[PDB]
Amino acid sequence: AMDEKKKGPKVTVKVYFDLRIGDEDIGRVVIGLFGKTVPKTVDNFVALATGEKGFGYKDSKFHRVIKDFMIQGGDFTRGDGTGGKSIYGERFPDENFKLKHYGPGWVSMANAGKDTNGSQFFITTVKTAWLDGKHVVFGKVLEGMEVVRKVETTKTDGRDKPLKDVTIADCGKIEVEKPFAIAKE
Ligand SMILES: [Zn+2]
Ligand SMILES: [Zn+2]
Repeated sequence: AMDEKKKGPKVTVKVYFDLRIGDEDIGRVVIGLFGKTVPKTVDNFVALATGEKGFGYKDSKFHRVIKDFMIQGGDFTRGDGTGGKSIYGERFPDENFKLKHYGPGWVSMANAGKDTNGSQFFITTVKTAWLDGKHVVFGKVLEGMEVVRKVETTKTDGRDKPLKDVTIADCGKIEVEKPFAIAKE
């Protein structure tokens, strides 16, 4: 079917992450971001990817990895889930819950309760519908899901911490000339 009525959100800008496990380069993940749907949340993520406020994601780690669930990163101040901050302050409100965690590869803000978005985020590796309405969804992996899967399956300890650090060796913004809708899947 042509699915005119099933068009999802528009990708308005992209972010890339070049990842490492230990000292091994493992490839690039490209995330499409929904700047019409959640502009404030997208703008934060993009600025943290460029580093333009003087802090951000470069060389931070994915400190929590749960196979068949998600990979979590963005704590560039403490690397352990205790830190991070947004470009608006330590915390900012949940912008909206228009988007759901539709399937593998959706990108959503980590939080410690209502209105506690900072810099931490997660990339789902399955549909995580139980987070719908609680975590703000703002992007989807468009390229390099296989690289996400490498992280997903890295050995972890009993605290779900990778045994070897998984780091964002490089990151930045990629402009999108014409925004484009993707499927909610
Ligand atoms: Zn080595
Ligand atoms: Zn939660």
